[PDB]
Amino acid sequence: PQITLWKRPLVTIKIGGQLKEALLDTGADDTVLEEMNLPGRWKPKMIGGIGGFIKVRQYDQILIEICGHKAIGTVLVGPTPVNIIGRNLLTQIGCTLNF
Amino acid sequence: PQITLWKRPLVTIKIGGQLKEALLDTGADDTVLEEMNLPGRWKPKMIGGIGGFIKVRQYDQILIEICGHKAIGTVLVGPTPVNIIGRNLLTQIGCTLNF
Ligand SMILES: CC[C@@H](C)[C@H](NC(=O)OC)C(=O)N[C@@H](Cc1ccccc1)[C@@H](O)C[C@H](Cc1ccccc1)NC(=O)O[C@H]1CO[C@H]2OCC[C@H]21
Repeated sequence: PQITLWKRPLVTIKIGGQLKEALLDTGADDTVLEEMNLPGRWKPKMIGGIGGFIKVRQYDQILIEICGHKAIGTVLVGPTPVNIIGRNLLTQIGCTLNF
Repeated sequence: PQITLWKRPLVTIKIGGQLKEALLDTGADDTVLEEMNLPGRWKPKMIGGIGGFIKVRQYDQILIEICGHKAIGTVLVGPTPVNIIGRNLLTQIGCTLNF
């Protein structure tokens, strides 16, 4: 679809069999989700933002469905204030900015 | 134009007579620019992101040109690592996400 930006671009995602709400964020290199129990192995990682850096759990090759589009890639899990879908997954679903 | 998301979506902007590079960010409510001396009154504000909050100066009704498209709104100035164009100005140039 085409999504305007009057409101936050929030969409439903499905991950690890669970539904969640997440922000499509062209300003994020990576996808970061709030604390949650994801299956599989994970590695500690740090990611930085406008306020500073946080500690996260990096999960690899995780399946996510974003408004009916499937993506398989890296998902970071940690104390983020909002679930954000970053460019690593936005590119897999064919997302572009247009104006 | 159409902007892909393989790399950070950086574009040239013109503000206060100066040219700058900035990130088109659908995950940002507000526009935040790196420290610069803009004339006029301002109000203090705190903005949050991953990692915490930073203190910024809020300027009102500032004109910005974004790839030839003009927009007028609130611009925050402070110690951000990157110049960020947020939804308050992206809506004015008719920007959409498409997939
Ligand atoms: C000016 C921004 C604030 C106004 C705005 N918050 C807001 O609107 O709250 C109401 C805001 O922070 N939004 C971010 C998403 C977000 C996070 C928390 C709460 C709401 C929304 C995102 O859109 C922009 C940042 C910009 C950036 C890029 C590079 C280095 C430092 C900072 N990207 C980012 O943090 O990305 C992370 C995750 O992936 C990694 O790539 C880049 C860095 C890594």
